[PDB]
Amino acid sequence: ESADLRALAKHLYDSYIKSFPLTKAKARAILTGKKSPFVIYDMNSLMMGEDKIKFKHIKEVAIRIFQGCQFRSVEAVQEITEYAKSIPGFVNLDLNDQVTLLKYGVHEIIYTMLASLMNKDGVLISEGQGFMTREFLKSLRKPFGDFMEPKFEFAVKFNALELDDSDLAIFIAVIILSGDRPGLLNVKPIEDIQDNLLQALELQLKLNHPESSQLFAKLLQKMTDLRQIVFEHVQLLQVIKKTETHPLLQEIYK
Amino acid sequence: QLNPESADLRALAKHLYDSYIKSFPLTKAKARAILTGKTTDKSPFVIYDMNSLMMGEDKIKEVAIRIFQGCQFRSVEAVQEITEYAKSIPGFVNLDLNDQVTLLKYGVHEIIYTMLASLMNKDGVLISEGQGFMTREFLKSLRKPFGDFMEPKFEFAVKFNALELDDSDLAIFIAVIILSGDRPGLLNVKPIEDIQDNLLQALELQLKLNHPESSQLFAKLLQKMTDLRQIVFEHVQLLQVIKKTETDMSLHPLLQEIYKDL
Ligand SMILES: Cc1c(C)n(Cc2ccc(-c3ccccc3C(=O)O)cc2)c2ccc(C(=O)N[C@H](C)c3ccc([N+](=O)[O-])cc3)cc12
Ligand SMILES: Cc1c(C)n(Cc2ccc(-c3ccccc3C(=O)O)cc2)c2ccc(C(=O)N[C@H](C)c3ccc([N+](=O)[O-])cc3)cc12
Repeated sequence: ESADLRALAKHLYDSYIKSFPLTKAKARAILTGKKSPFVIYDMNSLMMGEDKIKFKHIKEVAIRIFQGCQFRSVEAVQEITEYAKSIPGFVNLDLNDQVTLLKYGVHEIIYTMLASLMNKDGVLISEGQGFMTREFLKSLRKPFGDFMEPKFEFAVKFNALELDDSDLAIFIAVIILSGDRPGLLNVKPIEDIQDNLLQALELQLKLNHPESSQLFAKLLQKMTDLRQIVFEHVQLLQVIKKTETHPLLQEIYK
Repeated sequence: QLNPESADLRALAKHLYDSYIKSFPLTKAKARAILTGKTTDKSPFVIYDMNSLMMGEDKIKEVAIRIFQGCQFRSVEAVQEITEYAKSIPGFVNLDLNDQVTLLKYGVHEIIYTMLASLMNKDGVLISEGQGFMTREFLKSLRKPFGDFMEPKFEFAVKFNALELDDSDLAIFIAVIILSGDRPGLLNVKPIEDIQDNLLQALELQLKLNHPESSQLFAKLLQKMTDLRQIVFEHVQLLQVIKKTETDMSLHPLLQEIYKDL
């Protein structure tokens, strides 16, 4: 059984590597020092990064940034979908259930992985070629300035766990196979798979972090912070439905 | 398997179970004995309508307002019980006082809904220390916004009760809930976290011994936290509606104090 647990952990790791270009190890290497990324700390550096970078979706700053985040989210959704398909048992599930699990899981996964790109002072952007400051994002006009902040608070807590990519792969898989998403038709094989994934995660944390007491529990506890962050994000998405500022574009985004 | 550290963990579990029994008059064992017709305990009077509500007000020790007040009183008593219990958790009273206060303030609701599940089935809830049973439909028939108070608690309780926890499991789980290091405004997170870590080891051991053929119960239980916090938030929003719709109704200052800054 342990054999299958480690084989699973490895499979998931390889698949995570193939699906997500910018890994946590890479991101960390960039954030600490190892070809320094362009830094966006204010208006002028933003404009410079627009001209010198590849972020023009051919007019107010906060709205442009928000839309960028949108575009990148749609890409992430495709990457996560591809990863989900590699989870043993996943494609064998009822197709409606696959859709439901992805639809409810992508936000939680996006914030999880976003933590890998973040420190307390900012977030790697543009494939890791840039770094936008926390203070700059906070300085954005309301309510756009309040979007990223809760996520920095989450990431600071989450990053304290010092998980690596091989831990994260399994964790993300556990997140996808959540039996309590609304509207599931057949919960049983979902919870069966998830229980296998949770055993794999347990073994992984125990081997990879022998000195981290109850890391498994703390990680599981982080799911509360994730769901909360997702709820809050939704809550201020509703507020943006004020702000009177591409119908095909309006179609591409959920 | 038997060894020194795990012996310590079992000792902690026994301690907590013992304090739990001492602190909470109405256990899940007694609740279940009452709900399932066990001869250890007497049968409850059932309130399912206004008529039986009026018969019950006699046979038992505006309508929605009166029910809500009884619920208030009971909640106060529960805060007292949980506080008493919290003091027995090793290390809790040694923490910074303000942090003890914060921990209680945020833990009390999550615990109340957790234990409330013990008194529930899909059809209703035990009341008046188990002498009564108020049906789910009757509570749902109450005038808005009072008719929507209890439904979420029921849904949560059917889910949570699916875990089949007994009192000895709950004692540790409740201890784990109290000692959450992510409560807002904590001065000293670390010692809280060390205690919770010990409590989590204890919970893990307890579930694996008490539910051997129950795969990943520890994980499922920990995941119930999401359900708890959602319930608490919905309830708080509903109370916000209440305060504005019924300015003639008095909320208890202890409860108001728990609600301030949430
Ligand atoms: C995947 C992802 C990355 C890499 N960043 C950092 C980022 C990404 C792009 C830029 C950027 C800005 C300007 C110019 C270029 C770039 C650039 O990096 O390319 C900066 C930081 C994110 C920030 C927020 C979210 C988020 O909250 N998503 C949820 C699901 C959501 C989001 C939105 C909605 N919604 O509105 O409906 C729902 C759910 C997601 C991401
Ligand atoms: C501790 C507790 C118990 C045992 N029950 C079941 C119950 C308790 C008492 C009765 C009862 C009803 C009528 C007559 C006698 C009894 C009886 O059992 O004694 C029935 C079931 C509860 C139900 C709801 C809440 C709750 O959400 N409280 C918050 C703080 C709140 C609660 C209320 C309000 N509010 O509306 O003012 C705000 C916030 C708390 C409890």
